Amino acid sequence: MNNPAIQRIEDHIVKSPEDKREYRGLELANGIKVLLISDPTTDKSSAALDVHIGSLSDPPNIPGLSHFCEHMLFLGTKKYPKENEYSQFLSEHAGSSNAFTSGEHTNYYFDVSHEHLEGALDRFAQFFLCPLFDASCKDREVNAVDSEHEKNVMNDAWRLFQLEKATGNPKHPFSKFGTGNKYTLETRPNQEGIDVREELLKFHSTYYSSNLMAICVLGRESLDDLTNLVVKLFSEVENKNVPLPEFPEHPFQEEHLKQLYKIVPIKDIRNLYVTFPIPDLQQYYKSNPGHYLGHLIGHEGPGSLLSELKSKGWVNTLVGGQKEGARGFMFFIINVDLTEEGLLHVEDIILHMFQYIQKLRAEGPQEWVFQECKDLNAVAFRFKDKERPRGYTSKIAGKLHYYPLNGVLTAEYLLEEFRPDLIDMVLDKLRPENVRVAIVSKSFEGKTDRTEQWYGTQYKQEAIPEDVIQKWQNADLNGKFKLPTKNEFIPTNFEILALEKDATPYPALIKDTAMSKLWFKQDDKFFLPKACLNFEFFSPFAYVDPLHCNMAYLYLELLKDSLNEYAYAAELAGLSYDLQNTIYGMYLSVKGYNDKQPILLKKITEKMATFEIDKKRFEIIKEAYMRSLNNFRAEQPHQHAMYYLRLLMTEVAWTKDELKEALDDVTLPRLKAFIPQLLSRLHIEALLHGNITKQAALGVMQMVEDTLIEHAHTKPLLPSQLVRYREVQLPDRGWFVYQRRNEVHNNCGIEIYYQTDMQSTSENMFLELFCQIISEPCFNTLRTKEQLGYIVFSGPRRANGIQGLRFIIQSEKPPHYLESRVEAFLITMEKAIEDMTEEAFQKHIQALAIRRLDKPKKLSAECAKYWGEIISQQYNYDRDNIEVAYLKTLSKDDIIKFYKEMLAVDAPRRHKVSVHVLAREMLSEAPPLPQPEVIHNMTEFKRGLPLFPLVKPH
Amino acid sequence: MNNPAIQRIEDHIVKSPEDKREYRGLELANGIKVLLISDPTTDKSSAALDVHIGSLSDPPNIPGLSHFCEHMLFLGTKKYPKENEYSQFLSEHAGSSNAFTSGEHTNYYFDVSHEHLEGALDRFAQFFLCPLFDASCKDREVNAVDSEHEKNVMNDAWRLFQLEKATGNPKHPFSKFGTGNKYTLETRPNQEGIDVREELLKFHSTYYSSNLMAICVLGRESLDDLTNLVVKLFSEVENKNVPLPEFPEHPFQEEHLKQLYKIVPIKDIRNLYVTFPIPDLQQYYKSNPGHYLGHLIGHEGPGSLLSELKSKGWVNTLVGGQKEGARGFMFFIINVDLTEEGLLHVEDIILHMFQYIQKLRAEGPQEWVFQECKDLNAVAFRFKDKERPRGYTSKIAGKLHYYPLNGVLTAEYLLEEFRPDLIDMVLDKLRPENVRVAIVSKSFEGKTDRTEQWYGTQYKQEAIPEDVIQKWQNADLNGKFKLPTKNEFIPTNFEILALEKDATPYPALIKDTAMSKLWFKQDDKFFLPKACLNFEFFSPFAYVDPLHCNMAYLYLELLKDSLNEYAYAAELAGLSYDLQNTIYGMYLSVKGYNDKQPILLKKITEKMATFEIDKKRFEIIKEAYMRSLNNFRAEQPHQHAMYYLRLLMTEVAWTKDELKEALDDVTLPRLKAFIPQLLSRLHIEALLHGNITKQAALGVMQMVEDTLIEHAHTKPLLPSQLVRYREVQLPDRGWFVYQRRNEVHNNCGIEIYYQTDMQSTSENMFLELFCQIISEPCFNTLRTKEQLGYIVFSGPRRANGIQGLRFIIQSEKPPHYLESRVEAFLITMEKAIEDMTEEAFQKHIQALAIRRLDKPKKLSAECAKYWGEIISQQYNYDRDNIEVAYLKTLSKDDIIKFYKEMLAVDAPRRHKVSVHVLAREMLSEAPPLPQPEVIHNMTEFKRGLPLFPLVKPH
Ligand SMILES: [Zn+2]
Ligand SMILES: [Zn+2]
Repeated sequence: MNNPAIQRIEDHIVKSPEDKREYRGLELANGIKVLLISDPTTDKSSAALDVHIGSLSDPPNIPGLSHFCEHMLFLGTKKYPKENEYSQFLSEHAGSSNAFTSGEHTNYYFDVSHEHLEGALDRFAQFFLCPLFDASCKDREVNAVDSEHEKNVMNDAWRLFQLEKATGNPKHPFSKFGTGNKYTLETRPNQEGIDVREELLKFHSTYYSSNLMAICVLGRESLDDLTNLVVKLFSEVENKNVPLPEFPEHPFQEEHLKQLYKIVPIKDIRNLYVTFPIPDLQQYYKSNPGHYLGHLIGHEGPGSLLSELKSKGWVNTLVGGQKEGARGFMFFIINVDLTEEGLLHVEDIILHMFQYIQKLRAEGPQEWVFQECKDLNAVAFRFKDKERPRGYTSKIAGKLHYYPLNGVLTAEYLLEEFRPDLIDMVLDKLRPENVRVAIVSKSFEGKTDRTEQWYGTQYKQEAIPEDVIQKWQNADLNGKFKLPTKNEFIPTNFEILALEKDATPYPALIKDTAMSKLWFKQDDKFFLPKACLNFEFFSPFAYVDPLHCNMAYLYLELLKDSLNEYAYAAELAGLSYDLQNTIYGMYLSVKGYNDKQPILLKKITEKMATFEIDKKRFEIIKEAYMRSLNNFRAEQPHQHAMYYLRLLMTEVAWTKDELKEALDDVTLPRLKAFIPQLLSRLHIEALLHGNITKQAALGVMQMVEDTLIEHAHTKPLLPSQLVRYREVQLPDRGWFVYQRRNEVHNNCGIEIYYQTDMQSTSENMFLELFCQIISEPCFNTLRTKEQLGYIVFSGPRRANGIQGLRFIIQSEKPPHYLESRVEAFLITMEKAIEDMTEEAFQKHIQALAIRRLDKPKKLSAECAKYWGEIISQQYNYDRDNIEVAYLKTLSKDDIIKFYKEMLAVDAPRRHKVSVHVLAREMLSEAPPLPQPEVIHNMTEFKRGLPLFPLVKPH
Repeated sequence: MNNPAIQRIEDHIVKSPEDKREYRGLELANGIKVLLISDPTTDKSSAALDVHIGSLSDPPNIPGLSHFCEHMLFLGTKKYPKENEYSQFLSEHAGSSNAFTSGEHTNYYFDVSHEHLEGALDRFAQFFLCPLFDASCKDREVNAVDSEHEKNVMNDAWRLFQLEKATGNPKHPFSKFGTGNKYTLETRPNQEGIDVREELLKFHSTYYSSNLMAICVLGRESLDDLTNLVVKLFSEVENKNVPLPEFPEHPFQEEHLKQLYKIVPIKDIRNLYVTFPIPDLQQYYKSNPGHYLGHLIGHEGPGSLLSELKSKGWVNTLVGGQKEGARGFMFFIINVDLTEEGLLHVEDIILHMFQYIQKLRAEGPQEWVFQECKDLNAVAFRFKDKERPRGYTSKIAGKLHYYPLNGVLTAEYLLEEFRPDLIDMVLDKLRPENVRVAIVSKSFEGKTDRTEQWYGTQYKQEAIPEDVIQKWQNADLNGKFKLPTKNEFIPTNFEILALEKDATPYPALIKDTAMSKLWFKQDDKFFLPKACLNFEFFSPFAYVDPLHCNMAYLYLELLKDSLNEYAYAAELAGLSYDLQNTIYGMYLSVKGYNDKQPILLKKITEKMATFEIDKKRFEIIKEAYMRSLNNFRAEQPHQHAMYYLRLLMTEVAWTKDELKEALDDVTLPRLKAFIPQLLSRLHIEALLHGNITKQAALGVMQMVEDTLIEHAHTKPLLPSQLVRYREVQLPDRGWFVYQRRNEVHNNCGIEIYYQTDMQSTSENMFLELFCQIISEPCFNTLRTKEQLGYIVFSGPRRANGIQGLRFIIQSEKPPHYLESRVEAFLITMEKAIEDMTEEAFQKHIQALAIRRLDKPKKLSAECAKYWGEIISQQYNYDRDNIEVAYLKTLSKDDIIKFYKEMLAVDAPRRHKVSVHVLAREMLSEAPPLPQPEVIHNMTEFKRGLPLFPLVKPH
């Protein structure tokens, strides 16, 4: 009795009783699986389509095809032949899109204003119906892909990824190179007279079949309205009845096992990777055997494998569990980072792993463990935070390929039967004879003889000697390991407290003392049993010089290192914390189920106040911290650019260079002395937000205060005697340039900042609307058309109460060239703005309005919004509505005069600074530009300029 | 064979062989005594005339007449009838004048450009020849005198001064009131039909006789040229042959002795004053009996009376010795300040004094002591710093009344015969039966029954009970007192080191390390055996908050308290030091004979590095420091004004209020911990200047460095990681006002500041030339004519590399009235500047030029000049010549446009701040003024304004 285009309708989708969204699953006649989500409150609608095809289906001779195909779909269809019709449509309607390609999936997703779902969905639909694959774009777009590959080339994590593939069965599609590059997608095909367009076409035509598609749509419309919409657009996707690709034979056969790999890293990291090929456990998902094992082997704290490796001083962290491979095969991994001692005892570390493993084989599957994970996952599912539409649809679209419509939401959370046999079955794979081992360290440099061809990774490959293997097999039973004890952080009280009669819409100051200032709001819209607790501890000793900065950091690092064990239970139990040093002191934040927060917070605080440093932990953390600093040189050029601009523009800021040099002066006794000093006088400013009453909030603050007082004899620090850092004020018509060399990458990174003014309602919206207007043309001009690089970013930069327009680019091309093109782009944006209809202009205002008014869907997000106002000392909780009202009054002329005053090459109030990070080895008309003054010493540079006021609060 | 106008010529004046000035003494026929000083290098010439008449010669019914007469002489003579002819002449020729009246002297003095000595001396001469005593001025000027008295009314030191007089013989002229006021000089005389003008005339005519005059003149001209000059102008002063006043009978007879006075102070001070009437010892000056006694009784450190009173915790400081009375009588005094314990043990303190005294009577005069003082004074005289002309002439003119022409310079330094009998004679006066005692404390408030009539001082007068007196008489011998041991700081090496081949004209950076930066110059022009050693120790812990500021202060106070004893010998031996906390850390400076500097510096440094705090000293210093803070409220309104403007204009600055509140949190353990922290990391910047070689300079720096390293394990602090404080940048056309109440005085104090710009050669000279131009009209308009108060000051204000025009006034009238008159004055200065000849304008430029180019005459002064450049981090050692060259290029138009740009009521770049300090109880056309924004919170005020850059160094 259905619409003839619908094979089946699932009207009972299992969801959480907490979830007010309405859900209907469909199975279209053409095979498409569909989850429709009706949310009448949502400000943004969203859709995602997942093609169950990916890079593993690339033709042998055109590796990267499935990825290039992804890129191309954005760039024109027969119905919508404009190359950025899609992206320009989304931009002008508060929307955004993205997509990715893995081995078996290509997932495309967008969100958009709820009033324009049909229009966006319609343009989106055409990708799977009538792409153009325009030869004009094909040549240009290949660059973005190549640039995207070059982005990753020097990234350790992408290097390892690809190298594990090149070390398997060469025959197996697992071995193929996914990303592609100019060579694979252009050069090699041309040498050999192969038309990659005929190929994109043939690919799209053989694999882009309705029977391998899954869709998820979230809108305001009724499930019924949505159903007709989806059928209307998608029911006519051709079903090619292509068989779902399958990979039964494991890419790692015997001649690939019992192998050792010595790898040269880009960063100076010490890492041990231990891998076991396992069968695909996807089918056994309602008992989840690999995670049961992942949970135990990767467990942290008391008795765990990690505690031990930590105590011996070999390893700092550990990750264990199941790793996805592809339909037919998976991996089970144990990865750890190595201390200097660790690197010399790899063979024993591996022995200790097998001992832990042995204990499990002897002990057997534990009913209670599985039952505890089960109980946790269930609470997690029921009280799961409301998701952002874009991430939610994209995720669901992916999940539809693996689970019944009615189980698509609960799958991967809700376990059912315990299956001891399945656990045992996997456990049997975990053996020396089945192991691959990879050591990553610069202590291998110069002494490898192999180059992976896509990344150029340097490595040695050798067989683990039998005497070793056998030692591992003969791994006995270490009485030092032992099973996790019961989780006592498991929440039990989920009662949502009645809203108090006094409850406020925004956080209210309910305590204003010398020692503590306390902002509190009781949750009035999400109603989950969660709280967010944030504390900023202010002390001048935290940032007085590079040495105290180094000392505050190491103090927290060591505190966290000391708490891990105990806190790991809480983390499993959905109760998490973060602790970090700031330029004002320390930042402590607790989030999760409110129930047992007092227990963790009390322990955290008592801990800081009574901290006794272990000498060995100290020396290890400090070594790591040292490497961490040096390691910054291996970071992306664009991240260097953003880093130095930050340091440049703030009154006081210690560089990684200053910190490294002052680090040697840090010693255990000096640090020991430092702690009490740091703790002796403090001011605290807090936001306690969620399922809590005023009464409870104050009780929490008091525990924290009184704890510090009794254990570190803390006394108040008057807020008025706390210095706050100002932003550097650039001169009218000034242009400064700061130049550094990136010693790792062959791309340069540039950040161009045009300082405007102190933040205020008017200035903010001039800036943000101008940004909104150029946001997508920036992408379309500098990346799509000019193809200057994969990383091309424009937008608002805010700090220390000041703001301005920033551009960020990572490019093969040099900084002075980027500059000109950016300036060439600005001229263009001006004219485009003059020649803009009042209608296109109103769209943009409406676009930015929806983006700003789009409310947080969860507590932690709303909490972070509030925390931003507190941290900045602006306390502007109604900022969104006030700022959007002003925004709607702006006209084209407002924006023109703004640009001419602050942004034009010849603007009287142009305040430009550029940060050029040079690659290791270093069209529309661009204007003539002044000669920049070049900064050689950041300190001198700041001394010779004025500083801004601090923003007034509300 | 002399000029007939000269009775005698002394051509052998005893001077120091070091002194290149030429000296001739004359005795004019008319009785005038004269010292002529030829100095061909001097940039400024100078004269002083001392009339051996003062307030003790005031007529009974017009007290203050001799003082009013002084004032009036400045205001017109028959030859030069213009009321400010004199002062305007000096101003326009780089000169200045002042005068004072004591009991027996009226001393008038001026300096002026060396090229205009005759013209100035000529106008000056007329004061003693043909004053006008103009009725128009007489009425106006009385105000200045009254205002001058009101300035002093609330000053404890002037209150006590006058009260000791009102407590003597009422018959004796000593009892008269010196300053005068509107009442004595106008009101009472009018009630009783007495013409004070007939009186000024009669006074001048009976007492202003050549036979009571002494003159001293210092010029470039030859002694012969000077002789003719002096005779020309002064030989015709009428000799009235008036007998020199004499006061043989002591103003304190028996019925005035054995008295006790309980006095109520304005400040909260605890002071004990012990006084003995002695005979006049003026005649015994070449053995100096009262100073021999003054030296011993006032001695500090080992064995001394003070050490003991200190150890018992009663007294913090002590002053003892002879005090001038007037021809015929003197006093011998012992004054101490009291701790809280001290105030309850006054009677025992006094007993301990008499015990020390007893020891002296038993021990008898000590030949070696007198001989040691003798040797010291002789070195002091020989190596005396070259004096500034104005202070030198004024002093000499006074000295001529007491000593042979040929002994006028050496007198009071060079002793001759030891006279044991004279010592004994004075010592006999020092007895309980001859003592007056005065306790000054707020613990007397409300319970006195006497009012001194001139100051209104509140006090009780009672007779020391005989049982007490007798106890003092029965004072035995305390074995705890003991005679000063030999002074080992007595210098012995006076060799002046040859100037090195490399010697530089300005200090040169001869060391530039992480830990120490060292500026050094070898003296190339004074050639005395002296050095100046200045160290600024930089540490952030010194000013991080009010508590650390309080802690750095108390640390130094206690260090100095602990060193006194040991260092007092060095001080006697012309080797002095200063130690004080600064906003950047600590400041240490040593000056004097270079010989034994290393000994003192070594001891000072070792001391800081190894300081062990005594608990009792701590509690006492801290009490004092507490009182010190509160006591600030009793300071002059104009000093409050200058104080709050300073705090207002600097980025960071703790108020006396913040410091008092944070003081309670200071404790011995907290302070003990603070010291090592403070000393652990340091940067040092030093100027070592004088009779020292490069080699020696570096050796001194190294001792200081290595001392700290070995005793407080100091490590370097990178100069680049040291934050420096910026000045607040006021907005264009802004006007802020900060208002406070002075709770003691009945005058208000105002400081008006017009911020101009960052310092630079051009800006500096615009400012200083404008100041030079208005300097004297300011005085003549606001004080002389408008009579707004005694304190009326205009000039340049410099700080944190910024500058501006400041006006300071203390007035009966309210702040808003002062403001208008000041603004009324500015309009006037503008027109006056437009209507100014190029000739009057060039004079002003030439005036300011001479003032700026006038070189230091001694080492410590040149050293302070250099230190200013270092402390400010401008290092502009040639500043004077460079700035004067620019100054000579300026024109009237330059100054006009400057005024219109920065200073006019409607100037676009007017940056005005005012500080109004309200009295306890609160014509040319003034412009309309804006409504000021009023500052209620200095902190908020600074946060909302930008900050200036720091000046670039050279
Ligand atoms: Zn891509
Ligand atoms: Zn006077």
